[PDB]
Amino acid sequence: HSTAIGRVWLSVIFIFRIMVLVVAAESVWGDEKSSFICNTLQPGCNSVCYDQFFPISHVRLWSLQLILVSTPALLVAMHVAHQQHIEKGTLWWTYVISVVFRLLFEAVFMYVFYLLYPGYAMVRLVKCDVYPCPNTVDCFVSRPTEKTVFTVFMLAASGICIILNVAEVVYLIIRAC
Amino acid sequence: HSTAIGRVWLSVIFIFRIMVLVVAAESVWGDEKSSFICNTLQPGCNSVCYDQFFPISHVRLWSLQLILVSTPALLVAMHVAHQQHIEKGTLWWTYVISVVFRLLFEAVFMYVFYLLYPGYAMVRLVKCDVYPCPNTVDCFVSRPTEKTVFTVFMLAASGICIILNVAEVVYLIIRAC
Amino acid sequence: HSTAIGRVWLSVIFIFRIMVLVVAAESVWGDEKSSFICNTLQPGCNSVCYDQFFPISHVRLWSLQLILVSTPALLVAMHVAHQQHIEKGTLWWTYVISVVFRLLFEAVFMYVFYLLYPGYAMVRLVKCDVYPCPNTVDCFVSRPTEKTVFTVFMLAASGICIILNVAEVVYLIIRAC
Amino acid sequence: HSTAIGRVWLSVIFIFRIMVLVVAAESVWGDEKSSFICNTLQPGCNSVCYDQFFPISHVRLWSLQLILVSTPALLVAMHVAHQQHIEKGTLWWTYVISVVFRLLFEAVFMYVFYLLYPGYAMVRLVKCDVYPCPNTVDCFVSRPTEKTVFTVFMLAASGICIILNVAEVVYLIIRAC
Amino acid sequence: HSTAIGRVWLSVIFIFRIMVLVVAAESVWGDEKSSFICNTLQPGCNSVCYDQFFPISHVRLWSLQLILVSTPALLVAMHVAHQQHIEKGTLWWTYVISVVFRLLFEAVFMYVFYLLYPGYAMVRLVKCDVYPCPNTVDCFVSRPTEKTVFTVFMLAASGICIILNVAEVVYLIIRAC
Amino acid sequence: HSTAIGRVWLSVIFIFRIMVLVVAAESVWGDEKSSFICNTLQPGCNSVCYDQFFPISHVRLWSLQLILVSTPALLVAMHVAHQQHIEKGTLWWTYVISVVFRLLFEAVFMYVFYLLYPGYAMVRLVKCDVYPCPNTVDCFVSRPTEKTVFTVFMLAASGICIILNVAEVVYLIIRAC
Repeated sequence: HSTAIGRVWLSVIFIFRIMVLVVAAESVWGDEKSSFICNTLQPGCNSVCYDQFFPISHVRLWSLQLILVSTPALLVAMHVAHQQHIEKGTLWWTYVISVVFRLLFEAVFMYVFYLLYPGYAMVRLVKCDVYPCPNTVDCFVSRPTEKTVFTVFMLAASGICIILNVAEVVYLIIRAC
Repeated sequence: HSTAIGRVWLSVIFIFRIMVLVVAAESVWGDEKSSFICNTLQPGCNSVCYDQFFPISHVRLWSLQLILVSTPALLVAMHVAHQQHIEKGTLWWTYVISVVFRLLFEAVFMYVFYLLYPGYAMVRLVKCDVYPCPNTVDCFVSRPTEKTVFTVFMLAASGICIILNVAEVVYLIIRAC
Repeated sequence: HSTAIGRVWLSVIFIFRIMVLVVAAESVWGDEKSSFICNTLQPGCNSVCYDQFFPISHVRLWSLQLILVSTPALLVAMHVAHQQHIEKGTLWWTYVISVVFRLLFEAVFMYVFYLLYPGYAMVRLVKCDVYPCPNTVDCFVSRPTEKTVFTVFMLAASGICIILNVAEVVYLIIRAC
Repeated sequence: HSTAIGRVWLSVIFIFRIMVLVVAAESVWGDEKSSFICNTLQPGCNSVCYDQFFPISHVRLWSLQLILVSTPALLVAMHVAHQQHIEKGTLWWTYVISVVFRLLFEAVFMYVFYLLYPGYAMVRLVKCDVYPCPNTVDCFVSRPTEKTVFTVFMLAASGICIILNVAEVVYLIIRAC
Repeated sequence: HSTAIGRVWLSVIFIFRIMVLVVAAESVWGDEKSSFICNTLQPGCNSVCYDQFFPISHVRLWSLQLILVSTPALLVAMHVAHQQHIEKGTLWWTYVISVVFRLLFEAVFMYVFYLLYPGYAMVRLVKCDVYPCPNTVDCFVSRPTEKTVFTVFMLAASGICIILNVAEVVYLIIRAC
Repeated sequence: HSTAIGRVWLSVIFIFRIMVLVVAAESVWGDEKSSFICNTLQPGCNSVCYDQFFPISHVRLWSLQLILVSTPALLVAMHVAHQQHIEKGTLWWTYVISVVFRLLFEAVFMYVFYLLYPGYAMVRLVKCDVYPCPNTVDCFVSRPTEKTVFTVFMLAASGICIILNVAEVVYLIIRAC
């Protein structure tokens, strides 16, 4: 019932994103806070500086994005199961709405990533002047390069997903006409 | 036998809550106590201050809420299985009672969350004057911003669940009349 | 073959107890010993004080109670399978004996909990004077409030199980007469 | 083909032992070495004293005992599967030999437990004079009381298994005559 | 439909690589950063030196390589499932393209491994002069020999995979002619 | 198609080895490096001494041995599946070659174990004079006795496997004649 190009490629990219996120969360981001250390004797400086520079981790943002993108499909599948229960083209329009919602969810999460972390690259040293840290202190980020590489992978996959969703919408519209 | 709107949407929101809780418990709240540090030399100040400011963690409250909400459905399913065994509209009234009980459980857990943690936001610094901490000491909370974001997500999902349960009850009453 | 009220409610409460124990063991009681600290310079004081005040953890007692309660049912199921193998009301009396044994196991574990930990509430500070700790030292318990809440939940569930088992026995006796 | 009393009771006790061992290994014995501390400034004293007083942990001995007891049954099942393949009372004698081997394995492991750890109870303080510890030093054992309780449980279960195996052998001999 | 030699040998080598990577990631590379220590009093020297000498771990590179190699096959299987859905030699050419893409992915990952880590062997001591480390400091790598052995295993397996893919392409071309 | 004695006994011993390795890896060898401490103030001495005395852990060697022994059987099973696909005594000779390869893999791993760790027993104290450790320092090995016991178990099982493989080859040759 769905288009040929859409489902297969979207599922493959989604599985790739899930695998990459699993690897990165299991390994790369495990000690992002425990090994985060600042050059100071001020108690509590490490925690406040980490909170200031990492309001929410990249892994958590990616997990939330994947969940939000998935629940359209779960809702559509539940509605299809309910239709089957009733049995014992509004479905097409519902599928279009779900695809559109997935596209907006991806775009919103990309914009949030841009707002929170301008730039894909992660730096080794950050300057933190948040209370109670006196003046400005230097803090050091765990595995900036590996995190940058995984961030690039996730952003490229998300952009590919966005383009694929747009192409799927265009193809479905052409099918309608 | 049940209403069209209710089961699908409630199940989707419940699965979303489960996924969010799994992510947050696995990652965000893991080091809520180990990295909780106060600015003092008093032994035992950290533990008593953490206990005073976090009588029970947000993750544990959400887990208890999900279990309490779930066991109505488990009890109804067990009763249905027992009815099937007997085979080898009291069921409708039992379903209404279970939905009502789920609604009250959600409302009670929301009220408990309001009582224990007034306000969704978590602060970086807390003032603790609990024995044996001398005078008032400053203590620093791990990942206040990420915890605030996840708390907002869970509260919004719980409110949506409450509204959906109320709408389901109203729809079932309209069906009765 | 069994009573209507008994099996469903007992299974629901048992599953609730299992879920609560899983959550508490995974989260609440993980650092009960590592974060247990006393105010002293005496080596080995922490370990002996923890052993004196926690001969066996609440989680371990609950796990042992659940296993002991379960093995009646496992033995009855194995005997039923053996009867099926023989095929290729002594069963009723065996079921009554198993229910009675479960009731006594619950009562004995409740009495043991009363003996070891008089009172549901857990205190923040304990006074320990066990060798080699000099005079009396103060030791601080991790998460007393959350542990108290979970203890209350488990005790209420166990009491409900005891009452349900007694009611099941009475109903079965009435069926006999 | 087997006796009525034997298989069911032996399987129930074996499952009980497995559950108890799982709980104890997951929880009780996790920090047996990390929290093992001696009252000395000598480097390496903790490790040598722990090795001297715990050549092999109770959990590891129980795991080895369970594996050794199990592999008779696994070998018998594999031989039965091979007989089925051949199809596409030597079996009785093989079953007797397997039961006898299980009985000797249980007895040997009980004797090893007696040799290594005379007495079920675990003490809080041990006196260690192993090189390079100077003179005699005091070392403190983690959770002696809980370990003693679990040791008592495992020893009682093992003794019940031994008695059950002996009774099964006697019953099978009576069947032969 | 596929060649005799290719699928079986490629699957066996892929499973071998997966098993080796699982073992190494679980055990060898767990403490690559936590036990990475430099001989200095400069705060943050350890983290920057580890980032400089390990931009991305060997385990993460191998995981990414395996995922990238796998997704060709997953995409081909999804396309085959879509063809089956349509049912309710373009496939040959698609299989050739997927095999070619796997070969290039293996070659690119081998070249990346050569660029990042010239030489299979890992050294015990590295010289790090990255800010803020003053002058040049010595840092010590955890388990260089075991990591070297596992690196040799993975590189040999990857080379065997490359040769097997080339042979499969040649055999398929010969089949075409 | 295979011999009666071979498959059953080899599978039983292989499963026993897998279980023992799982237990030992989960428990005994977990802190082989973290608790490895030398008597010195030299930074990096612990890591270089551990690398010098443990180039690769016993658990990792056993895991590699089991994987290498297994992949013959996996390759043979894959070839059998391919033969089944073709359907939709070269197999005997392939089975002999696989058994021979397993025997050589076991022998080679035994020889490697002899080379790396002469003697089954593990000592408490080792003398390390590897740079940058000044002169000779004493280092202490975690759980030498338990590791020795598990090493003896694994070596005995491996020797039994070697003898069983040789006997299987002899029996198959006798079958050929």
